[PDB]
Amino acid sequence: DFPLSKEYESCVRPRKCKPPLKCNKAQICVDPNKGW
Repeated sequence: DFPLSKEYESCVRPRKCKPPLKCNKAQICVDPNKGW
């Protein structure tokens, strides 16, 4: 298992992005209320 990245960081699995940050098509960390 890999550690949780921070805001605006790679999310390429198995990598993950610590919440509430969510991963999108850009496989990156971006808050759900950022406007994406």
